[PDB]
Amino acid sequence: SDLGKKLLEAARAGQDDEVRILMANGADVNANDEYGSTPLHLAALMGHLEIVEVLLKHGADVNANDRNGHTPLHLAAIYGHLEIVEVLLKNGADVNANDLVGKTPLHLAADLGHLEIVEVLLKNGADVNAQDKFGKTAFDISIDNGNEDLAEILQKL
Ligand SMILES: [Ca+2]
Ligand SMILES: [Cl-]
Repeated sequence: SDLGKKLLEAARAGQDDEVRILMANGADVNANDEYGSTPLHLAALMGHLEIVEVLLKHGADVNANDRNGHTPLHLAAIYGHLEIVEVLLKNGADVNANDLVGKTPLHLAADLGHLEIVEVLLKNGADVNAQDKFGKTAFDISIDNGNEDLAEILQKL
């Protein structure tokens, strides 16, 4: 029986009770699939807050990269999952972690246009002037997208 594969599936699917049994049987909370996703990645992707919390207190790696370079915080940003963002920041996430195109969670939340997450990231240490691999800051992204409310927030001194 491959406990890690079952744990990945249970974390994605919101199966809290099965997550607990699998950990009780020794499942590796840092198991990964062929794309480098861990249970924390998938639980974050699906907005399963309680599973994220359980994985974190079991010691799951908070800043592990999947095959795109994304940490769980990148995924919480990209899709705009506010409560996930907040709990990862309280539990050791690297707010300025870069993916394979040089983007931080701030770049991803800015491209999404999620104002509240952008400000949570900034006020929890995001580098407002971080540049991705093609030289863009979050402000440049907001300009490119025409999101003037976001551009205002990003340029606030
Ligand atoms: Ca602060
Ligand atoms: Cl249980």
